[PDB]
Amino acid sequence: LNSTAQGQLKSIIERVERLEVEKAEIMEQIKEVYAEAKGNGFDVKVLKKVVRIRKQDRAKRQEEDAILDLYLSAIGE
Amino acid sequence: LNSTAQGQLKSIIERVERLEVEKAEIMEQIKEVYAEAKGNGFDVKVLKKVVRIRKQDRAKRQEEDAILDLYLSAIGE
Amino acid sequence: LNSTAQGQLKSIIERVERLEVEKAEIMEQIKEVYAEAKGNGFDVKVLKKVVRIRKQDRAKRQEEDAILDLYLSAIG
Amino acid sequence: LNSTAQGQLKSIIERVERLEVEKAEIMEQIKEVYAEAKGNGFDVKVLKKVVRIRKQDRAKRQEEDAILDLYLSAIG
Repeated sequence: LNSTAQGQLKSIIERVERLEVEKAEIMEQIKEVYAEAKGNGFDVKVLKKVVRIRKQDRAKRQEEDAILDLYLSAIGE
Repeated sequence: LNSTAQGQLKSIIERVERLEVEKAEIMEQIKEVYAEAKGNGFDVKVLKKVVRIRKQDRAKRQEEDAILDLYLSAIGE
Repeated sequence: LNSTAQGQLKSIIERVERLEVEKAEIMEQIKEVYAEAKGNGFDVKVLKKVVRIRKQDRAKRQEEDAILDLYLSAIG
Repeated sequence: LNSTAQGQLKSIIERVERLEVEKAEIMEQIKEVYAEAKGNGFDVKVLKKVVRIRKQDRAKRQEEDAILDLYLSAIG
């Protein structure tokens, strides 16, 4: 490669690595939060469920819940 | 639940949501970096490959490369 | 390597590849099944949800649903 | 729903569940195969690497390896 692409390559790699570090840090902090959360007697799986359903559209969520209920009753299961 | 667990639940949820936001932001920034990187004529897949192999132990990496080469030659493929 | 390990390696690789092919077939067929499911006006995502929750223990399922609802009501 | 869609739903669910079971069998067998592979002193990860790279086009594989090496040499 040329000197330009060499320096650009080093730059890109370094910036990406830094961002990955910050990202990893955030992830670890989240894990810490869930750890103390479990440290207060909360169900982490259910908490993650709440987080997952609070990102979804409420209308489509309640829709999928209604359809779900419908399907479960439709088969007797 | 009791008022304590209610407030703690709200707190946990809010903090986790914030951390998720920061995390998402970091991810988006990474995507931006790879976008301008591709904007300079670089192979993003290969870049990700470099990032992935720069996290691994060099000794075990070169090991797996030697073993790989060995296996490929062993079968004529 | 020695010739023995070479032939054995070829064997292993072939075995794994064949199993991977069969796995691919299964996945493709499943894809076709869900396509047939939506072709009759069914929600594929919800169907997958039904399948995934039928793998879980029912008592723990209705339990986790109860805890979920409890928390959601706790925060509105 | 109507009785027809109820029976059809039962059918679909059963079909999907059976396919999932067969898929599980395939995965379990693969697990057994790699266990047999390491039982003869082979690197399972590297074997999986061989399998995964044999799915890719060889020209593009050796090409991506060349670009990789080029970049790594470019940065040492």
